[PDB]
Amino acid sequence: MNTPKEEFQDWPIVRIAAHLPDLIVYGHFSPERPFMDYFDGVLMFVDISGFTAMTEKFSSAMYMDRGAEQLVEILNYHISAIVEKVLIFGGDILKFAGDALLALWRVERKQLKNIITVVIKCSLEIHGLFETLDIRVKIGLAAGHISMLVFGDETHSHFLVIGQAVDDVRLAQNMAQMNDVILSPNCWQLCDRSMIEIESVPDQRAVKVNFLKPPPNFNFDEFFTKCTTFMHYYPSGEHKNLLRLACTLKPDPELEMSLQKYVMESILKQIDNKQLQGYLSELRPVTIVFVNLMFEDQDKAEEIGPAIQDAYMHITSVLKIFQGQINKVFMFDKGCSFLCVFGFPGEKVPDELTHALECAMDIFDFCSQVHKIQTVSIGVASGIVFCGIVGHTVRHEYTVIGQKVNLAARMMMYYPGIVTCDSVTYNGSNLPAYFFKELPKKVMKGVADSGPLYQYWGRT
Amino acid sequence: MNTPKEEFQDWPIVRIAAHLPDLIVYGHFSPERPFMDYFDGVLMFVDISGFTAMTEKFSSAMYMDRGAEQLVEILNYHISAIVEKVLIFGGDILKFAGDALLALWRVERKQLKNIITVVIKCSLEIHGLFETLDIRVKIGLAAGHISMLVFGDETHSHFLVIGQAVDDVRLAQNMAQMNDVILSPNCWQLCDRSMIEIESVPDQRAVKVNFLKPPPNFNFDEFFTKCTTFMHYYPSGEHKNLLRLACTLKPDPELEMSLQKYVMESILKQIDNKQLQGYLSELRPVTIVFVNLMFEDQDKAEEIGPAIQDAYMHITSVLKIFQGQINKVFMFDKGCSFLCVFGFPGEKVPDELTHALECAMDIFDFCSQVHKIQTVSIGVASGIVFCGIVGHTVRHEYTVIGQKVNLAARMMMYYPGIVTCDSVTYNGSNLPAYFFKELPKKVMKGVADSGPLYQYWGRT
Amino acid sequence: MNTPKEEFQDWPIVRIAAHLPDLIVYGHFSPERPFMDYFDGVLMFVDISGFTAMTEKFSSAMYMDRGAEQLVEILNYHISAIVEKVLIFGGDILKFAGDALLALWRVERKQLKNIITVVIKCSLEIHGLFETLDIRVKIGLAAGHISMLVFGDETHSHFLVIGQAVDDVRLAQNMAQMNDVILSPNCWQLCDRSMIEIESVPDQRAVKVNFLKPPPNFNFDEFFTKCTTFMHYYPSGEHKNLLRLACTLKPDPELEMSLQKYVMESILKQIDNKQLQGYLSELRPVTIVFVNLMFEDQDKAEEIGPAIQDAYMHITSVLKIFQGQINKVFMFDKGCSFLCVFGFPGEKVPDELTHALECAMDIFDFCSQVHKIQTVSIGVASGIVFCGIVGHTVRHEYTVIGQKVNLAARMMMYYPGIVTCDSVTYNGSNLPAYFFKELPKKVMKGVADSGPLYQYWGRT
Ligand SMILES: [Cl-]
Ligand SMILES: [Cl-]
Ligand SMILES: [Cl-]
Ligand SMILES: [Cl-]
Ligand SMILES: [Cl-]
Ligand SMILES: [Cl-]
Ligand SMILES: [Mg+2]
Ligand SMILES: [Mg+2]
Ligand SMILES: [Mg+2]
Repeated sequence: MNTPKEEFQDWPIVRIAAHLPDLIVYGHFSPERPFMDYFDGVLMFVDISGFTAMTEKFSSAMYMDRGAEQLVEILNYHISAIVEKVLIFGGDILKFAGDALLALWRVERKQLKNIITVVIKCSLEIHGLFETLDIRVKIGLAAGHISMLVFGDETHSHFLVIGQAVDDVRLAQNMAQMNDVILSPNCWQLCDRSMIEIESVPDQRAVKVNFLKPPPNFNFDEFFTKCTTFMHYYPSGEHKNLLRLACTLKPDPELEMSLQKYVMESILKQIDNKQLQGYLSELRPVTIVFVNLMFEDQDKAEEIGPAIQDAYMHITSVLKIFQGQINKVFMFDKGCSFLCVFGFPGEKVPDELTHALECAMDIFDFCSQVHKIQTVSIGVASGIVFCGIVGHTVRHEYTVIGQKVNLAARMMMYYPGIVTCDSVTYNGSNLPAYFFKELPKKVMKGVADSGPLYQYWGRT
Repeated sequence: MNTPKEEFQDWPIVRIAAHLPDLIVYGHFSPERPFMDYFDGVLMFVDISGFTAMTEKFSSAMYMDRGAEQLVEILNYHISAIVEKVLIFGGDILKFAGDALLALWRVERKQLKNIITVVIKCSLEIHGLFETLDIRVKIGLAAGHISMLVFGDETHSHFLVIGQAVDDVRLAQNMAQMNDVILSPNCWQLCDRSMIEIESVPDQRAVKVNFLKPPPNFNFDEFFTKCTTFMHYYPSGEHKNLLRLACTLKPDPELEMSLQKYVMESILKQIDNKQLQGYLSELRPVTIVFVNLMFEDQDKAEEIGPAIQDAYMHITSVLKIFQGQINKVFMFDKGCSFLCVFGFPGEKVPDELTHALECAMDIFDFCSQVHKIQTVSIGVASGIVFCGIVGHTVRHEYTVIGQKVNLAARMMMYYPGIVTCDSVTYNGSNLPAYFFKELPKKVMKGVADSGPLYQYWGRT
Repeated sequence: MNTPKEEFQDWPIVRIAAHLPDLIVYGHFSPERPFMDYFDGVLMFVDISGFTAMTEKFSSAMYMDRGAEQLVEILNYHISAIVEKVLIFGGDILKFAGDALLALWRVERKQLKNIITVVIKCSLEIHGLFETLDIRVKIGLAAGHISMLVFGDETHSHFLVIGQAVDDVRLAQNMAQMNDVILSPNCWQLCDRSMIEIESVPDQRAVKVNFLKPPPNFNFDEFFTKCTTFMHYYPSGEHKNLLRLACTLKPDPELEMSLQKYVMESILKQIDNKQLQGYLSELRPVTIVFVNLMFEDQDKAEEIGPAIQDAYMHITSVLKIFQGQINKVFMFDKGCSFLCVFGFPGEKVPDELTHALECAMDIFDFCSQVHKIQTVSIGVASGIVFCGIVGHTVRHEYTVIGQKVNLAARMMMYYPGIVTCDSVTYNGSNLPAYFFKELPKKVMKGVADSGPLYQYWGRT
């Protein structure tokens, strides 16, 4: 009797799970919203400098109208290799945002010290990969208490991580010079200082890794193996040749209903082989609406979670009206940021600019009154942005990359408490000039020369 | 000199052969119609109870408009595993019909007794697979003389199996309680009774398998191996890692011309990569026209074969006019049944209901006069039905599943000799009310409450 | 720590490289046009007789409108096996043209004698493959100096090989009887005559291979292994299981920009998953415009290269206006031939016939005045031709096959110095009858009975 080969089955549920971390796929938590969970772990925030600049160059005539295809290919070639390392070292990729990603090693408190060594080793191997293409890898690490919030409505779900370790990991990555691995103060306080050799960082308690200095009988493979005891989903035994246990998920309509809620419709269409793969990688003209909600205490999930859910319910209803979409949510700019996009697949519409502005104003008005929201800031920028699936075959997400994405984020940060827009949006909108105010030009982190910027004052 | 890997070649001919049994693929018989062949074997009829009910639930809002995709995924996950067992145990899957399938082990008369043991073992392993999802597997087995009929025209071919073993296998499966394996009387008469332990079945000569009771020196692998001598296409040697020898078929335009005639155009389009895969799995509104032809002796292929071919030639010409398609033909309801569908891919048309009724009347009028056809009955029902490819990658077919499919079949059986329709069809058709007669409500096997039923009396 | 499977990555650059020889993929030469390179090697020109005739038969009703699909499947089944042999024996496939291909073994002068033995062995194994389907394999071999010319503009590139060995290989193949391997005179002069047993060919210095007659201690595997020292891209070591080193190419935007210029837009669309695969294999009505440029010395690349580039620049600009495309360029008919097509994917347009004729006249007028071009001849024929991707998964190209392709080539050869057309083109064009002249019928190599032929005299 034969024992024939079992071909890998790429069921729709498996394809869906590529878009999500193990934290969600194997989380099986309540469908109630907001939902909050608390745990400890080590975070890694990896950023490829320089793709944002390459993006503009891939629109040029030398690319012969295949810029989007070339961009995604070269980006994914590099990001795939970073994803593989993270996964092989036992991490869970939580999210991609542009040319960066955030990974988590969730463990019990007693295991943080050892897992920090694992993650540093991983980081140094990732630093390794690229001595190549004007691009640099910067890595920030943090460790400690982490909260997760899941929010949404009956057909859409989103999650976010919250807390000091989350803020620290982004602060650490922002200090990295072009190839550094930076540890947060708490990470450094919890790590095995007898093996990790660091330099200090000016006016900073975070530190920079120089190298690992193992002791005499230390063997990293044996050490790693001990650490895998604490890794619930590390592929093993018959499945040790897989990059994710998620590749083995089996059809289950209840689970698939739950997971799909995290994924946008247009991506589900592709998964379901109802649209040609070529069409989700595009350089398309869009308007970014980058919404920031600041709270008194941005580390306190039980406080901020209800407020986020409240804001989300309104945000989603006005985006529906004005035809925009939430691409990503994350803690960023000392609060909760929503990266919204006007002109994604299926929503390229005339009067997009006007709509983006009216939507921004509405969200500003509403969110300003959610009582625990202290300040709302919204940046609106329009231009050609890369929209597509970034990552590895086994772990990837739809994201946006572009100078206008960065501009909208910087506007929102440098002009708090108001709705701002760039010149393209201003000049292209239907709206009368006196609905706007031309603003003082501010020198902004990583922004060459936006032309004039404006406040959208509204019909007031 | 290198000996490089030879990648599997999924030629169009191989993709076509997934849709057909070895009985056709390797049959090389005459293109003349009707064609009849006679042989012996063991039949297995496997039915998943409960998908028909799940179908209705996959239209509900909880499925977020991906019901067809979820349905097919969960169905195929389960059916694939059953197909694999059948194939590994040496069976030929003849046909899928909804959530059931029919498999054949063709052998010489002397080998029936041993092959029956093989098929029972297979059955018990399939019974095994599912202690899981409100779904149960019921299996009926028969053994003896079998006839095959091939019928059609110059561009379409169909086949069917005929005879007492064929009737017995469906009778046996209809008696199975929710997880039973039932043997037909003749199967029980031919089997190795010294190993097969059974309970009797009330008012029935068919029996129920409890277990296999092998003798002392018996080894099933060694036994199976002896049995493989009689299996012409059992994958072996270099190809022992394949589920079907058909996976090795090589391009051959003559053979492909012959095989394609069995496959619908829309499926050939997909095979030929002229349509997105996503589009053949759908929950779509259709009208089922279930045609039953009864003969004096439904086991006598040389009698009934010419009549079937005659009926087929007319059926296909009126379906062409009224825009319907034959989905399946099989012996069922004490005669030859044609499962016809209005509104398949490419044939969603306005006035579908009217057309389905006019077509039914025409077929009724014509087939009533084919002299060896004793009675014609036709049931017509309209609603949302699952249309898509069911089975395993290596062996699968386009089929329909739905409460309205079952209703049309039950109408045709419980209201013989006339054309009947359900309320949706009646209410939605163009036709005047006096073309119909409201009928007495009958309590019908596996039907909750159809609203009123009607006879289509016609313009008479 | 796991070492998980690395799935093959079919990046766009790898898919592009399937369409090109190693001569281009790994050539890294100047983007300046014309560019010329000089080297030595052995050429093999392999032709499948009989597909051109099968093409007409695949339009018949027996193929049930899947003729294009059946044709390509059976063609590629056979051509794939020939491609595999060529590649395993270390050859570079340069180009496909219809049902023929041209392969190169580039080596230093001292290695020609040994590599000729390798290529003969390959040839005899290819002769081997087909004792099968009215089809025969004819092979011509040549060896010596070869020149390469690359020509084009800022977004399109083409290459061609030039010289006596190039002319000899096509002459050798034209003398092959239905299964022969023929050596050019120079090939025979350079080969190891002590192992190669030949018959002479009447009124010819080329010879026919009967067999290899190795000496006593000769071992072909050991011999081949020595020869692989001279093969720069022979897959080896970890990659010895690959048919091409090109399957390992990694993303590189500079290289991809360069390579894509050789590939037509419609094929790039498919590579980029922006169109269903099914659509590039078609039997479509087209007009072939076969342009031949004769020079004084067709072996002298530094002479003819500037002229070809000049002609190309005009040809491409008028084809753009009249909506045609260059499918292939090669040395053929004692000069440089351009195989142009009106009605490819995306360019099916009304008044195609007229356009093809106006374009032909324009090209004739212009190219006649490029001073080193001695004579221009252009044949124009219209009919159903097979258009699609021919070859192996790892090495394939878009090409055309059809009786009208052959007719246009034969017209251009047998009616030099003028623009000619067939009856379909004449009868179907918009143009007045007196723009044409009916011509004497000539008996033409491999052409049954074109109806009348005409000169396109023009408005003169
Ligand atoms: Cl997050
Ligand atoms: Cl998000
Ligand atoms: Cl049947
Ligand atoms: Cl059927
Ligand atoms: Cl060439
Ligand atoms: Cl070419
Ligand atoms: Mg970045
Ligand atoms: Mg059923
Ligand atoms: Mg040829």
